[PDB]
Amino acid sequence: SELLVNTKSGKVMGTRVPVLSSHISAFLGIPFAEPPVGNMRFRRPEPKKPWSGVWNASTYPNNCQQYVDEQFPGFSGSEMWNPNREMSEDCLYLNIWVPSPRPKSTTVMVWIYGGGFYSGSSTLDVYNGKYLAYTEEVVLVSLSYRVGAFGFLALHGSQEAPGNVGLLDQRMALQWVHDNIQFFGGDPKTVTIFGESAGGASVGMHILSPGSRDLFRRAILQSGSPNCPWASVSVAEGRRRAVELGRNLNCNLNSDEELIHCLREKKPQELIDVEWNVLPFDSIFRFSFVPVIDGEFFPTSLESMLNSGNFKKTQILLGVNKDEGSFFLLYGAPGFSKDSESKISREDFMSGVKLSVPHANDLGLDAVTLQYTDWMDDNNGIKNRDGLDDIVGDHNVICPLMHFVNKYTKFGNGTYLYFFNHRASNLVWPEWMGVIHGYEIEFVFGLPLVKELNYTAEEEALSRRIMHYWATFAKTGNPNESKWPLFTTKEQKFIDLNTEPMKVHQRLRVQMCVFWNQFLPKLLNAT
Amino acid sequence: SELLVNTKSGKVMGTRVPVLSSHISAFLGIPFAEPPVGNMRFRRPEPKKPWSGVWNASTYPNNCQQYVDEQFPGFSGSEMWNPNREMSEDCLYLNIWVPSPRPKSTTVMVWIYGGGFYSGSSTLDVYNGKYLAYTEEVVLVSLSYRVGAFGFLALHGSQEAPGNVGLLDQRMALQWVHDNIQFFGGDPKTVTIFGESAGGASVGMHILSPGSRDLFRRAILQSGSPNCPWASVSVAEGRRRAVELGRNLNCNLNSDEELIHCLREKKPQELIDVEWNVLPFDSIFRFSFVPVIDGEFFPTSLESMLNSGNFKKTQILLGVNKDEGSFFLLYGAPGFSKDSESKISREDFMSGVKLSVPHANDLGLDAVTLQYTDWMDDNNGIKNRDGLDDIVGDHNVICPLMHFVNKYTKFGNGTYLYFFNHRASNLVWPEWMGVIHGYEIEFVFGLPLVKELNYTAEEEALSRRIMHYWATFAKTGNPNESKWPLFTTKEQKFIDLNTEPMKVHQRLRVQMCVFWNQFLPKLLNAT
Ligand SMILES: *[C@]([C])(=O)O[C][C][N+]([C])([C])[C]
Ligand SMILES: *[C@]([C])(=O)O[C][C][N+]([C])([C])[C]
Repeated sequence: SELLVNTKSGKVMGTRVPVLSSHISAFLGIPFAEPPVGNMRFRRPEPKKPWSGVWNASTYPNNCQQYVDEQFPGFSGSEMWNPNREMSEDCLYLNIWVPSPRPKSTTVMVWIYGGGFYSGSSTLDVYNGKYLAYTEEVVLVSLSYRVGAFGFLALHGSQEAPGNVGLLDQRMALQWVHDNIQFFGGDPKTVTIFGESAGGASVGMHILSPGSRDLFRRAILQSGSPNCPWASVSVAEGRRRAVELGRNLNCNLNSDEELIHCLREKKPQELIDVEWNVLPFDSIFRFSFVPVIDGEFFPTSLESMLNSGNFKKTQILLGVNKDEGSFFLLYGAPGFSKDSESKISREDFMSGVKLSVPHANDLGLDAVTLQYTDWMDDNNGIKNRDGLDDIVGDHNVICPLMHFVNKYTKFGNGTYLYFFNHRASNLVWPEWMGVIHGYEIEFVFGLPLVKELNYTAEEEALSRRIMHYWATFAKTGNPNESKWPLFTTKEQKFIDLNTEPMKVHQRLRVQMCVFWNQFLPKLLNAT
Repeated sequence: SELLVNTKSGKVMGTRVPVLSSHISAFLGIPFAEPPVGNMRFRRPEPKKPWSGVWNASTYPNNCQQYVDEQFPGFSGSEMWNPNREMSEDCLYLNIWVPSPRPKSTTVMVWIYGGGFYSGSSTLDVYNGKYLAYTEEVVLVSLSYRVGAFGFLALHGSQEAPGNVGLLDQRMALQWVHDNIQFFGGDPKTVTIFGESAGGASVGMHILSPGSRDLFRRAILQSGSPNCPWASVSVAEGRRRAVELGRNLNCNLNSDEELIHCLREKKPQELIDVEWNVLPFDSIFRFSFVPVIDGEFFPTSLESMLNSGNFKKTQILLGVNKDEGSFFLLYGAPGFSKDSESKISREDFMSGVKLSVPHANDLGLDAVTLQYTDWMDDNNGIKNRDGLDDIVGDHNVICPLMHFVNKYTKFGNGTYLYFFNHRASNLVWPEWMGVIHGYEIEFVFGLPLVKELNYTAEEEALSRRIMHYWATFAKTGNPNESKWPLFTTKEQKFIDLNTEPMKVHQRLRVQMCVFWNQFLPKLLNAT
């Protein structure tokens, strides 16, 4: 049967889902690891002991324990990102959408969800891979990984909580995809892993980590790169926060064993409740438990790896949205509110920059302010708001990504860069927030095709183009069958991705990125 | 006789000069100090022992010994600034142009010439005060002062070469004007001292130095302020350069006395020949012998004086030209030539910034470059040239002046600010040089009125407006009888001064000046 599939783990029974006046198969909730519960919490993922009998993959799996957002209870704009299933430590499962008739060998697209590494669900509605599968004839897999303490608590040195385990959960699902995707119609020699934010960052880490490079062919990174400042921590830092979390739970802190054991008796939500109390700064766009540069998953500093070509050479397609920071200002900067134009006074501006660049000394915060301030109109609220928006985004997404793209390209085999700048017509977030972080996702997965969603004709157009660019890149290493230029260090071309006739530009935010990538760090090192 | 005048020093016999189809009196070469020759070299000025008999002031006096510019022999554009009279250590003389009929009590305008303190002549043709005298009915005095080692060599502590003696020569002429200008038709209670560059800097120093404040009423500062980085040196620095000059002349350097004595046997040109060998840096816009912050002429650091209101409160009219730096790049930066468009490569750009900000460490030169570079078009030669032009000017003239104007205004009684941006139609300097340093002078003195000079009708217009603004400011403390706004720290208004209908703007180069006046020094202090 088109829904019964055999895999090296056991048989799996999917279900067929209807899609745009048609249908496809969906094998949802196939497990790829032993449930990381009990004494296995914090431990590296374990392969799923095979099973016998048909595994019933007719419905979405639980979501990993995580911080649920209640900032705007009921507001769809934010709840659309909250776990829509029971959360459980038993969440390591993958979902596959397969065109019907089942292909014999098509390109595979594996989606790694975002969420600052503290959250994420492969079950969100915007991550519904059927329109892409259907529309582009690709096998869409979306995996899940442990987030939060559960996936990133790092007591480097113990094997009980080595850290990066949430990155190994992804590898592991990449492995299950390598080994079994052939029985679903997918070609394991043509899987493109793609992700947004912590997911696009994950993608780039699999591109760097030796033990993952072989499990996929191409990569698409959306609004994130392995080198984003919020993407990783030193082992010492990860240890500090690990201990600190212990303190907030009154754990014996005399040893990693007593520590890990205490943290394992704790119910999930107890860890979640104090999760944010461990950051070392009053900051915006920093999450507590993130990958640690351990010397195992990552051999040395991501930067020396970037510098020495020590990474998987292949083709990559990446980009950023216009207003990446708005979302984080709205949530943790004073002066911003969901319901006002959030015009910002210098007093609140000056506070926003301090939160955005937590590690800067005063001369540093002075350099940022000098660069992002219109001294000829310094008390404009609109300008202070937008200026703060560019600081949060340039510093945390746009510039670290530009650094990666320029370093990778030196050794890669084809880089394609976009700048997404389209505000969905039906966005329920305030206009001041612009083209928000995470809002390209819905175009990439084809929601603009389902009319009951109220997108506009041209937006439908744009979706289809984006799904084609993405699918067509997955299959061939090139987005084009109107050419989206190849990005080269010399010319630096990239393209806009909005409902207008595309246009090519060069040097995405150079002025600013020279500041953040070259000047600032030099400044902060001198002082 | 209209040409015979009595003064407390002796009688003086002028001559009448023809002016625009009319005439006026001119008393040229009246001495105000004992000739600073022989053992008096480097010494403070001595009052002119009175004389008996008519002193014959019918012709211009010698010019002070100084470095003559031979960079472009015969090129008028540069020779127009060279001494046009025999140079001599006997040069302390003043010149007075008086309307005919001799007024009983008109406003007095005393011109202090510029020249980096290393040069200057009160006899240049552009400093010809008859059109202003005639046209505006003001008594125009133009004084002279010792420049170079002769006027600024400072061996602080000896009374034989105290330094600042060239500033005392000016004071002294201000004194002779105070005491005698009444016998020429001038009102000694309404003298406006005005100067350009080292002269506008001098003006502001008389505004600060306690012993000069009383000798004048109002001040006009053109392209210079007391706080310009090239305008003064510490006593230690002045001593260093004093000694160093001695080294270049093989003077016994065992003591100030042996040193001063050696320097006094030296013929004038021997001091001039090695004058430039003493700067402590490879730099552009730095001169060797300049006023020293001695604790006598200047009580404390010009900056604490600026900060504490310790200065003459009155009305001041000041401003800068659009392209102040071009002239110094042309002469000491590689890549610039008088006969080419001087497009500049980054390699030469990067060398120009090093020369422009000699005291900056690397992080400093990195901050300047980041600010003055168009990263989206970094290999443009036009942009690198102009960018270097703005660096030289912003750093050396425009921003220190903006600092003074903002500090003074806090305690002053009326500040008027202009931005001169008109390139004379008949300028013989390359277009790339723009509105050059020193090129407002000719409009201020009314040369555009003499038709045999080929200026355009609208330029004639502009001259007359400028002479009126200047004269009308001198007489009343206000440029207006189309209003030139008063500059306030709050609004910061200023006006353009060109042949188009004037316009008011605010915040002259704020972006940049916050960089130079606030950020840079903070940066260079941290590192
Ligand atoms: C990145 C940092 O993982 O952020 C994702 C943001 N979100 C779409 C609002 C959840
Ligand atoms: C200032 C520094 O005194 O410069 C005057 C420049 N000049 C008009 C070219 C002689």
